[PDB]
Amino acid sequence: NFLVHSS
Amino acid sequence: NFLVHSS
Repeated sequence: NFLVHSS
Repeated sequence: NFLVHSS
């Protein structure tokens, strides 16, 4: 499993 | 901002 968030 | 989670 992989999660990325960028803002 | 930056967030990563791998499992």
